[PDB]
Amino acid sequence: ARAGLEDLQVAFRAFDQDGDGHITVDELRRAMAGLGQPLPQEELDAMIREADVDQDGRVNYEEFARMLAQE
Repeated sequence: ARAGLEDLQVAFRAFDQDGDGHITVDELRRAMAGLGQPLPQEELDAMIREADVDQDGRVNYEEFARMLAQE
């Protein structure tokens, strides 16, 4: 389909809980090494701000994708 979305769900699958579970934002940064841009500090940082579901760096694993594609 597309990066951003498919890429990011495939990213998630490194450190996913189980679907509408939680990610570890840092693990997320690690996961991106599987994609192409390992330690994409900016691309992650950009998403880090969106990854604020709690008030820290917890994101609903699925809901994340919805924020990735902030359109």
